[PDB]
Amino acid sequence: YFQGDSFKTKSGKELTITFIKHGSLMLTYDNHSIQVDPVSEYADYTTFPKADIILITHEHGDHLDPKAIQAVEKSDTEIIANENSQKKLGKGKVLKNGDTDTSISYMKIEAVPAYNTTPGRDKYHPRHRDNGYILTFDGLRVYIAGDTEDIPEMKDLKDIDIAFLPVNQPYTMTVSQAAKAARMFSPKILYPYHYGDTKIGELKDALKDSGIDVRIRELQ
Ligand SMILES: [Zn+2]
Ligand SMILES: [Zn+2]
Repeated sequence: YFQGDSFKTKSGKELTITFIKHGSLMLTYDNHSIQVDPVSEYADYTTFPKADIILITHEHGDHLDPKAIQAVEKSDTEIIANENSQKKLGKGKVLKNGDTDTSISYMKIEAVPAYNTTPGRDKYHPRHRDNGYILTFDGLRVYIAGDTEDIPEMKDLKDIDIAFLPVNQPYTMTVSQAAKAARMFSPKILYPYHYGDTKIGELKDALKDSGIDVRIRELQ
C-alpha cells in the first residue's frame, strides 16, 4: 500500500505520483502508466499495471534493474534512458543532456544534467554520463533530478511545478545542498527523495519561508 499525491493540470486532467522508495516513482496520467527507475528490491513490480513508459536516469543498481523492467513491461512499452543504461539493456531510446523529446503526445521529456560537484565524487556520477528529466503533462512540469549535487545548471530550470531532489550521502546532496539547489529554481512543490537514513525533516526547516512546499514521503 504505497502513498500517492494527485495534481490537476490546466485542462483538468489528473496526474498522480505514487511514491515507491528511494528514486523509484510511478506516475499515472490520463490512463497512462509511467515507471521511473523501477527497482525490484523496493516493490513487487508484477502487481503494478504495465508501463506505457519506463524512464531510467542512470545505470547504478538502485536505479537500473532489468528484473523489475521485465516484471512491469508490455510489448509496446517505450523505455527512455541515458546512453549507458540503454546499452546495458540492449533496448530503448537514448537521451543525452539537453535533448528534448516531444514524440509522446501526452508527455514532453527534457533531459537535463545530473552529476557530482564535490572533488573526488565524479567517481559516483561524472558529468554528462547521467540524466535528470523534466516531464511536462498539459503544462504541469515535474523535475526528477536523478542522482546529482547542487549543480549550477539548476539555475536554468524554469517553471517547475514539482521537483524531486536526492538527499543522501555521500552519493548525492546534504540537507543544505538540497536547500541551496531548491532556491536556485524555486519549485512550487519539493519532494526530497533518494534520502536513505538522512533526517530529512531538517529540509522543511532549512527552506522555512522559501514559499516551497517541502513534502516528506517514504522515499529513503
Ligand atoms: Zn547513482
Ligand atoms: Zn542512486
